[PDB]
Amino acid sequence: WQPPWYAKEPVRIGSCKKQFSSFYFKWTAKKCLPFLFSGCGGNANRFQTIGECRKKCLGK
Repeated sequence: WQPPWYAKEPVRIGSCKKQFSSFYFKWTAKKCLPFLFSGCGGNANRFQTIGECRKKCLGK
């Protein structure tokens, strides 16, 4: 299995100043991992639940 392109982008908290419990694929660990998204300025490697991160980045 190879993950799609967005699951390999670097985690980016972004430019705003709130918090939003999120998950990203740490593609060199092949795990979904929690992180706090700021609310804006992120990238495509972000998911609200861990399942969605597993569905898309692991093919689950």
